[PDB]
Amino acid sequence: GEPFLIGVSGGTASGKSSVCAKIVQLLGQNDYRQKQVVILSQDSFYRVLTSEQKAKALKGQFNFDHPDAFDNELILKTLKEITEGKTVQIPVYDFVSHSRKEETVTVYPADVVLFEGILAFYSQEVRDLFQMKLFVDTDADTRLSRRVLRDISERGRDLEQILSQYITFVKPAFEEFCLPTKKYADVIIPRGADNLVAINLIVQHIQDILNG
Amino acid sequence: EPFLIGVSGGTASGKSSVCAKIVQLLGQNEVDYRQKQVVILSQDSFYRVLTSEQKAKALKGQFNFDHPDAFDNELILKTLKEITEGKTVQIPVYDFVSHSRKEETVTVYPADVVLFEGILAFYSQEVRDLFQMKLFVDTDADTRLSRRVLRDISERGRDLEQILSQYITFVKPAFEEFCLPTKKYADVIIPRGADNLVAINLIVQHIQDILNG
Amino acid sequence: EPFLIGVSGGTASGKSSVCAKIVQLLGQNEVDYRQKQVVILSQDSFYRVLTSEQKAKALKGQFNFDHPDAFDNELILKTLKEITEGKTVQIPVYDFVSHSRKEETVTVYPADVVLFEGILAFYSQEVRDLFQMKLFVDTDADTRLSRRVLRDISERGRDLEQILSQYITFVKPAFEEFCLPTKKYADVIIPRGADNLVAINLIVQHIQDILNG
Amino acid sequence: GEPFLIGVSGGTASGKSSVCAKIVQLLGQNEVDYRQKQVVILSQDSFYRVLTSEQKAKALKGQFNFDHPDAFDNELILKTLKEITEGKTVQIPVYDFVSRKEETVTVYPADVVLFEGILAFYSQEVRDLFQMKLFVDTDADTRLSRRVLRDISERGRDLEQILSQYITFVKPAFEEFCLPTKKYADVIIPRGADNLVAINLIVQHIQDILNGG
Ligand SMILES: [N-]=[N+]=N[C@@H]1[C@H](O)[C@@H](CO)O[C@H]1n1ccc(N)nc1=O
Repeated sequence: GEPFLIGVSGGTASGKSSVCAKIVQLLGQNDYRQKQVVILSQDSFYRVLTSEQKAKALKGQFNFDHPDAFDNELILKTLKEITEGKTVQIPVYDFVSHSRKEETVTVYPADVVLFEGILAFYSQEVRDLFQMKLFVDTDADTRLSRRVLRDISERGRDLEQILSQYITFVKPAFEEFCLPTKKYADVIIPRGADNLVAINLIVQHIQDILNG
Repeated sequence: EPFLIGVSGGTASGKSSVCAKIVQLLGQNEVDYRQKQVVILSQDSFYRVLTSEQKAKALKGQFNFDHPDAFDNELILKTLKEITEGKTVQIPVYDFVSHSRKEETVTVYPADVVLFEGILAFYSQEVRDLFQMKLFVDTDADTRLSRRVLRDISERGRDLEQILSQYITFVKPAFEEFCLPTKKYADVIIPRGADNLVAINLIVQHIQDILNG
Repeated sequence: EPFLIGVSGGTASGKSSVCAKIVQLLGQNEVDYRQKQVVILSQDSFYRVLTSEQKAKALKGQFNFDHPDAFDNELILKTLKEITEGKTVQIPVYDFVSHSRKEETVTVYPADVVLFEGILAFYSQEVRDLFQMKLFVDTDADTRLSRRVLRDISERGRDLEQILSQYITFVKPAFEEFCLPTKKYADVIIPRGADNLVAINLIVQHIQDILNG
Repeated sequence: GEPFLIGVSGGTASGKSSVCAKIVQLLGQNEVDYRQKQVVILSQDSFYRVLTSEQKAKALKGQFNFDHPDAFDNELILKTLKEITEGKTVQIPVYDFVSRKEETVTVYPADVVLFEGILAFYSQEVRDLFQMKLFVDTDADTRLSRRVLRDISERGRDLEQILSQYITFVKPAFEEFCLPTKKYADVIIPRGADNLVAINLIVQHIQDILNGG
């Protein structure tokens, strides 16, 4: 009688977040005290940056897609206590100060927990905690065209800096760390959130876990 | 009414082992033949009857049994079309050595779930669009070939020299020219085949709800 | 006989930039312009002529200019195989925007080495055999797209949403279906494009050895 | 005056050794006496490690990955190649035993040196020593068939172990260590020894370096 962990990985702009968000919307799970399906984001677990790390982040020279940018120790400790059925405190990152807010999110033992992140399967110890591993596979240049429109129309970034960072940081980090972990996935979901047959296949299964 | 599921992938990817394990876990080897709710169809059954010009190239060894032309696309369509209507259809039996369909024919009663597996299940738009769920088994090209080699010595009596020369000349190009460009039509992708237990129970549990719905 | 070198690669992979560099390190830009030893023929010059019902599809942005059907294979084959025979040829001149086969032509005197660069330079079997050496520029799919986006915005005054929708709808499928499967036929693959000075000097120096005897 | 270092990498049975073997034969370099060769070939396999007793224990149990970067004397490769650029006569080991070597092989300062190995571009220090880097990119299932034949003919081991070792050790090492180093190549050579257009391209370049520019 433990929480069912489902790990979700894939490249940036592949549709991870929309896939998981569509699942819980489809179940209807959005009371936080009594919710049975919950979503954890790797983005919650960014390390606290030093003043040298803060300063390069302003000049765009920090690599937020590198595994060194994330608190693997915290992620493992948080996800182990979740499989042990405890309540855990999820950090709330303040990107302005590039540190953690003292205030923190409280998540209770849910029957199924979704953990989505680009490097979710990177660490083996974290990787063995997942009962089910899902990989959102969409084409490298399809993902790029999505990320470019997101960063301009939603975040208002400069086009050249977008593409320069993608080639310097995002692309290598995905090819060196993320994509090597595709083989660890039990089930591969192509094309992301538009793939409704795959989403409904996952949706029903979570209810069967919720039903019994 | 019946739920059709298309399974595809290259040879030795494990599609046949996937389906066999799926119906096995559903207890379908205990349900009687006329009462089976889950049935497995193979594209290998629908090989065309080869012409005497086709058989000439086959006996020589210049025929490609992984090419789209070697399969009876129209009969597959008609049969699968008639399956969806709840009609009982009759499945031909193919004699490989004679490249013709035997006078014997197999009966399949309408099951609630139908699994059709084959290297070219998704090649034709018309057959492709009859699958409510399309599964692809995505095993590495060198891993599959390793299984094929061990397979084609226990299954048949042939040289190592024979298997690889045939695979390089016939099986490899037909996979890449025809099978692989159809992976884009897959709804779900099952990496390693019957080895992937998580994926199988997920389809097994999905089929249970369909049966129990 | 003229030494024909066919250069292929996806869009924005750096084919033209490599071809322009090769002749620029050889010394043709500072030379008597008529009858250069080496000449670059771009496949874009040989676009097909039909544009009334196609112009109906083409004008709004509903046309695929990346499809092989849009390229005069027979003219390609005619001009190239005539160039091999040592003849002088006339090359069409085109407006990329207006679908214009201008009345004028560019007269190309026969050269010792001829570079033919195009996305589908290796597509048709007949034109492919005319090439002594076949080069392919293997720039990654997202790297090419980032180069492509920056070029169209700056050099063509075009906006992102149309550029990206044109690339996803048209450029991407045609490359994967037609251009990418012809990497099989390349003799030498050049990884990154026009910065790869080691591969450029290797081929620049090889041509010099053909020019020098 | 400093020797020209050419790095050749690529998977097992990609054709590395043959490409280097063919290129020196076409230059007639094995005709000359050992004391006055102008191009020489160095194999990464000659520089395997003398490994610790803890590493001996994993090796004796049949569970050591000889395709892993740790199994090669990175420091010996780096110093030997560096002393060759210093025009010094050097000494190379003979065959990782079946974890030591006895005699040595004298290698006098050659004008061009070909270093071939699955991980020749892996270490940045040794990778930065090559004035030209070539990658021989043969497909995975194609490279397997070549190797499973090569392993049977030259070694004689039974089939079930050759395939089991490739899937367990060779395949993962290639994709983790060799494959990521392809992006460092200056030129990619598609099929190996049979690619005589590319071979003759490289044979010609070395002939120019050997005399004049
Ligand atoms: N809300 N933040 N989302 C972000 C992305 O989702 C994460 C990438 O994985 O990190 C954050 N970044 C912030 C600022 C920046 N210049 N680059 C980043 O990447």
